[PDB]
Amino acid sequence: PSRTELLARRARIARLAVPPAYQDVYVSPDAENELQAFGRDAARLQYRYHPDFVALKKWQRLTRFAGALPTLKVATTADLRASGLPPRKVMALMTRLLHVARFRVGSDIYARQHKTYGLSTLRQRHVVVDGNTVTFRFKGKHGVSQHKATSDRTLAANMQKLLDLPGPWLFQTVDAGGERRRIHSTELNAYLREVIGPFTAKDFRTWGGTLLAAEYLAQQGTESSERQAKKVLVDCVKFVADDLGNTPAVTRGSYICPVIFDRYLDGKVLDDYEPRTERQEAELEGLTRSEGALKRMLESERTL
DNA sequence: GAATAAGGGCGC
DNA sequence: GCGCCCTTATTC
Ligand SMILES: [Mg+2]
Repeated sequence: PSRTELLARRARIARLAVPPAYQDVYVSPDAENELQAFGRDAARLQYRYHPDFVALKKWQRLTRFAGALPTLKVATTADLRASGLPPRKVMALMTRLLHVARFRVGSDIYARQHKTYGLSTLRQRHVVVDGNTVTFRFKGKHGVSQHKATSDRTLAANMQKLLDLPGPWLFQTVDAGGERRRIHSTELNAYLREVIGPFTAKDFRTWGGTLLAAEYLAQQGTESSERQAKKVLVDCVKFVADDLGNTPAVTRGSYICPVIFDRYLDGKVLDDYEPRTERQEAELEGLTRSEGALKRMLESERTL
């Protein structure tokens, strides 16, 4: 199903000032929800958001983002089930790539001037498929050599279909007359507004950077001395920095939630935050095993 | 909206 | 790798 289908009628509500001409307006029955209202204009979906999501700590924003990911999965799966390569299916594939591989979206005007690439400006020459392994190799932002890879069956099968279309561009849609065009950043960003707004494409990189860091630390394992632990944190930041195509300083400062490092320094990793009851597991549906554990780790900061 | 057809993701 | 069952398109 779609997101608005799932979320599904017209003092707080008054302060939102939802335009009266909007049709089939829905409103949150709750002061906390990041999406406070949604409806349709004469033509398209319009939204009003919680102001704290348009000042929160990283751990707060990410816990809430993890709450939106199961809905994202339902919406993107629905779009992926379509036949051929219609716009929403190609955008769902691109959204999966943002999620699982932590791409920047990019833009045409930026790419044209800088001769560097992001997801929406990738060329066919930037990717290869070997069975279920999709590998990307491209010049990313600031000229950094970027490498990314995925293992998902659906991505691999559909990447092959995209590569069957005439080049040079990778992300194109075909209308089932056969008319062909690119998916540009503006169109993808509108799709994201629908399926995750008020969260944005950047939230995939902060969530994904934090997740990769947490996985790395769990896999490396805890250290007996805090000094030795801090060395592991240095290695972790540099690994995630390479994945994200950023400096270690920017990665530590803006991408990895420090809560993950706090827990590591106290000898706790993702393994320690696995669900302990059947409902605790069920509430993590639509998250990967490691994503679920990350959500629970971030939730421990609220608990204290 | 319902009945119909058939492509195709993802649980198994 | 199979195949249930969710998807869009078509017709009423
Ligand atoms: Mg098949």
